[PDB]
Amino acid sequence: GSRKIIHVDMDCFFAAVEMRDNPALRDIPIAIGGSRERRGVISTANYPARKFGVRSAMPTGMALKLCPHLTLLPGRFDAYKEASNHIREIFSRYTSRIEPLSLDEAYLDVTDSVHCHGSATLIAQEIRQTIFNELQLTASAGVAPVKFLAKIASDMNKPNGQFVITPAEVPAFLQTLPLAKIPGVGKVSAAKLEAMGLRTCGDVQKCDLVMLLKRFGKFGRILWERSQGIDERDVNSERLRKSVGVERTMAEDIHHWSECEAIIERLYPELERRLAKVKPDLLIARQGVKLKFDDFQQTTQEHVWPRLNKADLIATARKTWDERRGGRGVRLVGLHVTLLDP
DNA sequence: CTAGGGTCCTAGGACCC
DNA sequence: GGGTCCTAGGACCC
Ligand SMILES: Cc1cn([C@H]2C[C@H](O)[C@@H](COP(=O)(O)OP(=O)(O)OP(=O)(O)O)O2)c(=O)[nH]c1=O
Ligand SMILES: [Mg+2]
Ligand SMILES: [Mg+2]
Repeated sequence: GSRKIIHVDMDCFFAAVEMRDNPALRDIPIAIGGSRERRGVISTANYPARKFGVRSAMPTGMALKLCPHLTLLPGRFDAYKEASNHIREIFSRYTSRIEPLSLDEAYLDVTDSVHCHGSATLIAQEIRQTIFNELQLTASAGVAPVKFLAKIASDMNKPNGQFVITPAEVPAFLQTLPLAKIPGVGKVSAAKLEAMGLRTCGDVQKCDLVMLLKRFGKFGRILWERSQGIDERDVNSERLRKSVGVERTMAEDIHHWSECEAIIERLYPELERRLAKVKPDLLIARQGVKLKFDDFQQTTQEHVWPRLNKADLIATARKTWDERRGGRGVRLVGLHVTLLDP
């Protein structure tokens, strides 16, 4: 009863799209991200920029200190969505069992596939080659019996490569696998695990599930399972979007309600346009606002509401401004909607 | 020097039975 | 004295 799971993941996605569409950028360091003057961060960088240490989520000021010649690009999201739709269509030539996780990646369950004599290795290779042939972008892939191992494997031979983990190989692979490599084990969890002597899956294997449950709750069961190669999560294919948000960080902090209200007036039309694409009648479950202060604390306040309404979002932002700000400057204003459940 | 797009989990009181 | 809704926060993912 062993499944075959592929994880396909585009290489340096946004940057690879920009280098294809403008070959002038192929061999200089580039990154998509907000300017230093906009208090931006890097969305991603090409390999010439990564060589200097430039990474996703890095503050753009730090990126530019590491790489003074970095070319900063704003981003063309319709171009990325176009490439995304294309690779998902390519995935569909092989199976309907597709769970996209983001624009540039997806799980595929090819257990019941007849392509390539049932070879998940050869299916992954064909998909990667077809994506290069049709989009002139490269992808990496991982092949494993369960989701999380397939996703880890897709990183091990990138760019433009793949890695296969068989059941026979799972114990040796897990023994030294750092817990931080597990999707969902982030910096905070890894530091808590490290402070109790747990670094790798091999370490967690020597642990009592009951202690893990007590110390981490439901997350402790996940850690226990994953550390043994256990991951029964099915490839879904029917997941739907549950929210839409629109937020902006200002170049300077704001200190006056008039400035906040002015920012909302620009955010609202964008929220309405994006909601309408998926809910033409604007009917929703909740709406709300987000403020982020200069001490980086953030607050949200949202409430049951039947239909997108600008004045109520202003009114709510006014309350939040008056009630939870405590005289701090504000660096971000955001609007938010929770979608009806079907 | 710290984005913008999201998902998921936790947790207290409200409301219900 | 349990189940679910409402709400806020926060880790985490891309
Ligand atoms: C991680 C990350 C990605 N993104 C965007 C830009 C990425 O190109 C796109 C897909 O993310 P990833 O697949 O995580 O990264 P990548 O494609 O740029 O590089 P890699 O070859 O290592 O896979 O999502 C962000 O905007 N912010 C982020 O923090
Ligand atoms: Mg990628
Ligand atoms: Mg990806």
